[PDB]
Amino acid sequence: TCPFYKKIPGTGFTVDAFQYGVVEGCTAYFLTHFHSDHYAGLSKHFTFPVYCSEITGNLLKNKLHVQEQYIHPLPLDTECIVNGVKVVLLDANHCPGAVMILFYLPNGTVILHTGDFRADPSMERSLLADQKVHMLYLDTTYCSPEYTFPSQQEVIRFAINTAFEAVTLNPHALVVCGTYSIGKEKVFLAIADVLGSKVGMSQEKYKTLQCLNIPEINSLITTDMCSSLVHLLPMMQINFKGLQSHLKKCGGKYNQILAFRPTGWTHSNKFTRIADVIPQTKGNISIYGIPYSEHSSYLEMKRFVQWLKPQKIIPTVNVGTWKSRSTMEKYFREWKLEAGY
Ligand code: NI
Repeated sequence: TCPFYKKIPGTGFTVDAFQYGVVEGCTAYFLTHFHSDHYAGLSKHFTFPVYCSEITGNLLKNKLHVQEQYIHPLPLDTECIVNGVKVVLLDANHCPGAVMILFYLPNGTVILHTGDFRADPSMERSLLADQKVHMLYLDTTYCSPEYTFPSQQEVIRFAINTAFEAVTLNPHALVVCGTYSIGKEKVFLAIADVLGSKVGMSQEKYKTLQCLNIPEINSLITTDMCSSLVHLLPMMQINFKGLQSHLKKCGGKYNQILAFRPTGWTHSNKFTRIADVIPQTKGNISIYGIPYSEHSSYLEMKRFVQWLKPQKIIPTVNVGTWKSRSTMEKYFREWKLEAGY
């Protein structure tokens, strides 16, 4: 049964609610982004209207085989009427195709659902600037002050410089990047660009990348692994055993691997600066954990909410424990007392 924090009051609408069967009273199912915890339940047998971005709709059609007649893609930054209710989709600064949804209720209430997002000051000059928001359904993944991490730009600077140094010292090194979902494509695209290489990957991953409207993508990726010195592999294979095995496969074209695991936050963030990050090494294999996040840090979250000044906050992440919920409620009250709303 569908939890309350997935229902939009005063509408027939749900958000990211595909794993509960037919939801009573739902006339339109919104999908914020193509991550498995959010799409869980969709397939070619789904026959209700799905509302989403163009990119998300490309992935629904090609990867999950949802029939075309039930996919309703909306343009971003554009007032649209869905089942008699004005909505707007906004870029969430998460993975490709990810949106926040603004709902203008018939009674005058305005609701923002962030989906998953990485708050940014650029959001303070979207269509959010133009009116008041009563209720915020908030991605609270990293809602605690211990969650610090660098900008995406500093992380990519570290990765490009690390990869370029290693391959210039040893032209026979291979770079490997881990993946298990869409998102974080800048990691492997930026490294391949500095090296003058395409990114090599499986046919299934190539298929997924081809749904993403990334400009000049045919120039950047390939299924011909052997022509490429940046390879993508499943995240599970980014360990010394998995990488040793991969190095066998290239037929002694390569004699060293440098591998990247973009994680979110890890507690090496509470002690180490990005500048100071070092790999784990075994023989001719090194593995770097790099803190590339597509969710808000605590400080970014706090700045967004203190700017928006919502009347009520409904968390959408970490809601399963009383300790989590109490911690998050305490920070919401601090923010409101400090800013004066
Ligand atoms: Ni996500």
